[PDB]
Amino acid sequence: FDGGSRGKGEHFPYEQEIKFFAKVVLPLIDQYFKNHRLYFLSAASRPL
Repeated sequence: FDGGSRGKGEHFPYEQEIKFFAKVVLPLIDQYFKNHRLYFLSAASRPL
């Protein structure tokens, strides 16, 4: 869609899918990694 968007195809075929991205995946990433800040930092090396 780097080429589709500047082309004739403005009626975006996958609008629901990219809305799912921009309204679920990004905020779930945000909240997941704010709750589990140091979990992925923790490696049984004494973080957490």
